[PDB]
Amino acid sequence: QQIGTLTTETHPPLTWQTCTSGGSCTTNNGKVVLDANWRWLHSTSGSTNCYTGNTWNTTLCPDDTTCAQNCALDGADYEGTYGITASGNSLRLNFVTNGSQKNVGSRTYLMKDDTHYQTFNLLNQEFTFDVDVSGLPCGLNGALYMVPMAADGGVSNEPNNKAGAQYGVGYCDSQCPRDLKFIAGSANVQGWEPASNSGLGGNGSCCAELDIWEANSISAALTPHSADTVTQTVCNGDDCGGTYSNDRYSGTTDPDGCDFNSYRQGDTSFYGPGKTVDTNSKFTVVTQFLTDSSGNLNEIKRFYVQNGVVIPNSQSTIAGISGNSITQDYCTAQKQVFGDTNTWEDHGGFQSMTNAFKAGMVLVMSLWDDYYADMLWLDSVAYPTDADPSTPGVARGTCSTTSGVPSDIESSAASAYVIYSNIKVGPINSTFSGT
Ligand SMILES: OC[C@H]1O[C@@H](O[C@H]2[C@H](O)[C@@H](O)[C@H](O)O[C@@H]2CO)[C@H](O)[C@@H](O)[C@@H]1O
Ligand SMILES: *[C@@H]1O[C@H](CO)[C@@H](O)[C@H](O)[C@H]1NC(C)=O
Ligand SMILES: *[C@@H]1O[C@H](CO)[C@@H](O)[C@H](O)[C@H]1NC(C)=O
Ligand SMILES: *[C@H]1O[C@H](CO)[C@@H](O)[C@H](O)[C@@H]1O
Ligand SMILES: [Mg+2]
Ligand SMILES: [Mg+2]
Repeated sequence: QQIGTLTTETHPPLTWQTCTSGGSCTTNNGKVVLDANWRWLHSTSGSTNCYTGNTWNTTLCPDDTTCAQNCALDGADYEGTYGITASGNSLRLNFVTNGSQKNVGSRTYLMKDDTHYQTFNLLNQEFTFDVDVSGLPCGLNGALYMVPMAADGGVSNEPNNKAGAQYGVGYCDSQCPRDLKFIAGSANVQGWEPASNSGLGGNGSCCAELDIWEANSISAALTPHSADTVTQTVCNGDDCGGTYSNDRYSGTTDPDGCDFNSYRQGDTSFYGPGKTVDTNSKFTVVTQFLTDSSGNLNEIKRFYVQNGVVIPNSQSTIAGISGNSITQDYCTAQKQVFGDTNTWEDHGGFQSMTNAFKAGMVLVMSLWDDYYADMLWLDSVAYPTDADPSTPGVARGTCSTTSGVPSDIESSAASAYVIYSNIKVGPINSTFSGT
């Protein structure tokens, strides 16, 4: 994609902290950038749309390459159009914004400078942030996560990609998404078809994915996802696997991940409104990436801090699945007991995530509803909706099986929002303390 020049692109500021072993921290003045899919895409010679609604202009975009040559991503009105406001240490994303057009959700990335994403290798480190999820009902997901996107947005070896990180180009994840308009410096117009549960193009954008945080006020999940190749690869149609494929597990990535949702793991009193981690108020989320003696990831721990109290992650209470952290033993046990295919292990598990960190992870902060499964996998009394909650792994939250339909919640929860704040990174136990 080209650089549009009709609207200035100014990245809102967001500062975050790097901490020493002793708990002393210094500030980094970063910025955030909106993902390219949300932007205006128009001709390089004027305001004619290359895409709008869910269809492409086939004169400007007769194939993937010509489309990339002809089409420019332009600047974003962060607050006015997308309901994104970044001030000091805080980033707020609103669910619905009624500007000239209705906008739903957003996906943003943390930048190092105006043309490069910040990258993170968190091995032997922890990532910590504060979050307000009190305004997120059933069906919404305030996600904070990491994917090994190219730091420059792909520009270095993609001749038709001038827009790059500056315009939020380069996304990939463990679902191998085919709804992306641009992938690896080409458009995705070839094979494009409108789809109600997303449109979808001929190709998808695959990579490993570390879902540090996927949550609303009801349920939360922590989920690493492996991949054969940890950085971006391009897949072809149904061979992609993932959410938009006829065989979900036929691709090169792990679309399910090794998840820890306290409720799914049998503790229904731990996370939620009025619960131990009380989602009616702000709290701190600490995620630690522990290694073996060879420097390979072998454990992900989680702590919360609320009201100055340090709260360890809840124990899994499911018979056959013990502990309160993500480890080799936990993942093997959980997939066996829940009867879920262990694509996590198949695509390299902890070694894959180790290599993803070594490649360098970009921080993603998003707010979304789920046109595929209504977020039921996160927060439903049963997923799939016809399964027995008596079966371990079926229940994930307290939301009804009819909850989270986009057309419903985009009206009924239009005021929903999430706030991420006070991001801190450093050695183990450097970013938090309390009773
Ligand atoms: O694609 C939707 C959603 O799937 C999540 O994996 C689910 C999986 O769909 C289900 O079959 C299994 O029983 O539970 C897992 C964990 O909830 C995946 O973790 C998400 O990233 C993804 O958005
Ligand atoms: C598609 O783009 C061409 C070339 O700019 C333009 O002439 C035409 O009006 C566009 N089509 C639509 C439906 O906007
Ligand atoms: C970090 O703090 C946790 C919680 O108190 C503790 O279990 C762990 O031993 C500590 N690790 C280090 C390296 O201090
Ligand atoms: C479009 O169709 C899909 C099924 O193909 C539905 O899930 C969605 O609600 C919409 O009607
Ligand atoms: Mg293509
Ligand atoms: Mg509440």
